Amino acid sequence: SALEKEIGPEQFPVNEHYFGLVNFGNTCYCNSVLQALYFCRPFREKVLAYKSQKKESLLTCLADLFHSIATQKKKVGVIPPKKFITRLRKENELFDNYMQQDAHEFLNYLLNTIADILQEERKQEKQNPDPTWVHEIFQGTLTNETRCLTCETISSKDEDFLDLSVDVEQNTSITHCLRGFSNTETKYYCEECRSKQEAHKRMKVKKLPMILALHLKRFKYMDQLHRYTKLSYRVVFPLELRLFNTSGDATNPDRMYDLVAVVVHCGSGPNRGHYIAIVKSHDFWLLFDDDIVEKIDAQAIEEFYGLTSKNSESGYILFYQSRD
Ligand SMILES: [Zn+2]
Repeated sequence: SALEKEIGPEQFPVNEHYFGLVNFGNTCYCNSVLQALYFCRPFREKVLAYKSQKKESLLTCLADLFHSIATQKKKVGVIPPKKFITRLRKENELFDNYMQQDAHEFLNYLLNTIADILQEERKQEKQNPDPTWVHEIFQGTLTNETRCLTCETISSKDEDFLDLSVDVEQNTSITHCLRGFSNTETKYYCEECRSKQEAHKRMKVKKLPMILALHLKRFKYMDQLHRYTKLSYRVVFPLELRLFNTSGDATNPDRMYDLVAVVVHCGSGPNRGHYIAIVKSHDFWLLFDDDIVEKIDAQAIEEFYGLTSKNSESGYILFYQSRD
């Protein structure tokens, strides 16, 4: 195939398989996220290892699927994920139609589901609570403080996440968006003032995950049109990204990341559109457009930042892997 041809027989990785997924009609929201996840190596490994070990679930289908790919005879090709998509439609009825879906709802549904499938599973080893391997890879923790402006009382409470969603604005960077995330907001009752009071709410990242799934919120409800729009803003993201936690732990203030996958959305609105995935594999990058698989140049990633200027090709979910 021309894919192998373009990587080169020298650069083509040992035991790697590059296989496209068939669109069954608006199922690219699923394909693209599936490819993205397949190229998160910690995740690919845990699910491959799951296949080895049991009652039919979303996870068995994923594991069958990832297994099917990583087992393929040929080096390049195309697989129809029929069983996974059926299982997904049977299991979650908000996807059981031929309308386009939100790739981020899928990702988030998939991780949540695979999470507590494995919870209910180790609740069946203990007693034939203990963080799952989904959590190990993707879980982070944020604290949302609130200060009563009257008495200055801060109330913290943590919450865990498997993905993080940030708001976008025109001509900015991921960095600018994460900073905006920790930014103060202002309807409260504090146990101290014992009245209702006015306050300042903040959100801080307490624990950084080993893989940061970063959802850019490009589908906002525009109060004008009385409809959802796709925001095609130029939002730049780096190939590498140093982030900080608010843990105060002086030995772990930090986490360094490399970009491994981008889910990009192509189009001009959340109903008319197409999803693709940009993934890193060893020294090169691949674009998966459903069945079409092809080598992309890393400089060409910047095509997916979006426009300063209707239809566009924008990064929508970024997957950053730690070097940890
Ligand atoms: Zn107060």
